[PDB]
Amino acid sequence: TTSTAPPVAELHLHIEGTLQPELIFALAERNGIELPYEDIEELREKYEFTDLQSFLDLYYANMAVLQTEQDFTDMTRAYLERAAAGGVRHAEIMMDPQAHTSRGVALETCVNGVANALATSEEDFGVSTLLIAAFLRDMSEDSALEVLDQLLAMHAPIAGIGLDSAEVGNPPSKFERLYQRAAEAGLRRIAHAGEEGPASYITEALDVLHVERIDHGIRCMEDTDVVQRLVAEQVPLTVCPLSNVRLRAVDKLADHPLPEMLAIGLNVCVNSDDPAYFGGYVDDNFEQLVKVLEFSVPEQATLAANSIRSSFASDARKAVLLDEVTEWVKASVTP
Ligand SMILES: Nc1ncnc2[nH]cnc12
Ligand SMILES: [Zn+2]
Repeated sequence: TTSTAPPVAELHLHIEGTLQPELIFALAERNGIELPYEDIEELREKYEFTDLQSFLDLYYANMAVLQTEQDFTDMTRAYLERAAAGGVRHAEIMMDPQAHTSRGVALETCVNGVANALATSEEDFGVSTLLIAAFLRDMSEDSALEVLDQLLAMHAPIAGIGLDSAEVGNPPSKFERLYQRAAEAGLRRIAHAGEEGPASYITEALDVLHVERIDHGIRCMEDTDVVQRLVAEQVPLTVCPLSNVRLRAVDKLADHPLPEMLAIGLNVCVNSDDPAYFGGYVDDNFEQLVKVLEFSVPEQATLAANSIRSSFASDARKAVLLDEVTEWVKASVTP
């Protein structure tokens, strides 16, 4: 038996969702920004969410303290540091370029800020990293295409493209052009689907957008033969247990489909999504899965190895990490 988390890769994580209330107040201070909260207690008080939207509102509001390159670097390093301590061996990190350019902050600023933290991640924290630019699905495709163009032109260190923000009423198909652009640019593809959006949206992301893994995807359980294709094709599903609970997509953690999804062969893995908003990082997600859903060591290991096989890391990086989960299991079961 073990109480430690396994060596994993986090494939579903928003860097802006990594922003802890302490850092928010610190960056506000450094930028001489007045916050709409008397104290940091009044802030934490605002973390009871009702749906995806109520969360996004805070999520976007908090980004206001991110002004300088240093701000982005600091935020990224604070996550890489905490992620490492929690067992994260490889991190594929999302970022919402538009959520900053819409505030007058240059692409140069937000991209450089993060990248500079990432370019040194293996050395400083022992974490392999990929940068994924995610696009706000509730803004136009045309503006997403223009931002993509600028990322390309400036040679931004992005490995792939993502799709998030308010899902319902904003189908994957809306960004077909965008993803055709990305693919011909050699960019890898992921997209949020099946969080609050229907199983239909998953098929759309797979067929119209040609994504390489589905983010969330829990609503796939509503359609037998969508579930069927997922299983058949081993499409990676980046599940976020605590996220789904705190956003009310799932009532209680005890009600989460993850166990069933694993049992039926869906290629699922565990992610913290927006760690500073849902009260826990990946290792916290694991802890709760064990504590509440009685996940075994071998089960946890399976989840870990999925996350590695599903990553866009080198086969070499996967191999050594895979061997690591094998060691963890052997060290972690009762004699
Ligand atoms: N989990 C999530 N779903 C949709 N949009 C998001 N933006 C940040 N995190 C998100
Ligand atoms: Zn997400």
